[PDB]
Amino acid sequence: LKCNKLVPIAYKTCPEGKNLCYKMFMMSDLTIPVKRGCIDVCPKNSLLVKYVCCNTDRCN
Repeated sequence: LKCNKLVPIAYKTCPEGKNLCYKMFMMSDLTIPVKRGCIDVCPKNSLLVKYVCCNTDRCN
């Protein structure tokens, strides 16, 4: 699958081991992401940074 980067006008391929797309956020603004990439396994969320994984294409 493919995932978009911080700025959705540019995306890449979910690398070796990574296939799913994930979107991490910060306590600064969980309404808008800080990191955008792919991952193999969905990470846990935190009160500092959020994590949103999707098994879709360019979902992130």
